[PDB]
Amino acid sequence: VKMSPLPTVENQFTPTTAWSTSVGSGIGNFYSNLHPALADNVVYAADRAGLVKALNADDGKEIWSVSLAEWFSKEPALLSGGVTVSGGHVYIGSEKAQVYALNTSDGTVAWQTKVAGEALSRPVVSDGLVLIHTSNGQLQALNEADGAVKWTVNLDMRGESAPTTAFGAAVVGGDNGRVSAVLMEQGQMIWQQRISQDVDTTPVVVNGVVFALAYNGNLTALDLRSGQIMWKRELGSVNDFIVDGNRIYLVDQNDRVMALTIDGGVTLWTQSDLLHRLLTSPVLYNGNLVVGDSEGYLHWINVEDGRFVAQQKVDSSGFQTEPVAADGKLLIQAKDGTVYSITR
Repeated sequence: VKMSPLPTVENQFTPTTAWSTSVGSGIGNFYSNLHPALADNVVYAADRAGLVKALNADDGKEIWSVSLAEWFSKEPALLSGGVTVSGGHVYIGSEKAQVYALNTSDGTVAWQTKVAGEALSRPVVSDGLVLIHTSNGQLQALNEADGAVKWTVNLDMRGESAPTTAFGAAVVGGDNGRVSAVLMEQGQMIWQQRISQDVDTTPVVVNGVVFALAYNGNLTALDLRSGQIMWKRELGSVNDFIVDGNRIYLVDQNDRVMALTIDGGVTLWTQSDLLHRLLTSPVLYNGNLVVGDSEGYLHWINVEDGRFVAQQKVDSSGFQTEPVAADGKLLIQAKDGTVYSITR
């Protein structure tokens, strides 16, 4: 295996960097799911060692910052899952099995809770609860007001695995190959389905259908209500996907990018010119598919035919965690921690 060359692309437009701002030492060479959040024109971002910053979304200037690092005088917090913002709190999970809630106003700690295992996936907030899927197979619901554990479900037992929420239920994937639905009220189990016999096992729930990758990279669609399997695509080896309209866009383990029909394809097209370049998850921005690579380039892809429409060099430390498209903005954090706002 060898990395594909940088594609030659005739830019249809010239994307640029609007601003960039350092955030500590980022994630370095460690695997992480840590990425930025955006709410009310403020970007919230963190680094593994424990630094968290709030930045003005128009110019990237710091509003507040806080270090969460606490036999030695100081030790890294190992921030990992997040950042998630909701209702005046910033939520971040750590590999030390802590979940932090910070005030959006000033970065002060609202609460901190010891959870049942490493919190490597983004906190997901719904109905007054912060849902935490721990790396050792538990789903825990914390009160957003005080961080107390309201309920805990054993699922139960490398790639992100956040819960998904839908109409009063949480849906969780992850090892070992089962998808589960539980009721938010008290964590009552509704159903489980086996979809098995790196990978983002976070389910995506769209219009009553659960789309989920198995740890082996097979893509499956399940009925939200019953967990019945509607279709499975033994590609396999998908790493990340998104759903939009009647299409699924995905990046496979070899960094091929494809578009599938929402009925499980039909592969509409495959773009293989980024093979082995080590891509981020894809996002949609201004109608184009965007992915970053390990060399620090962003690649802009036409969703109709998979052709490149633009390419830009952003950060020599490279990309790994997900680009974020929200509120008309495109944000991405480099491995060395630098957060970028990108303009089309």
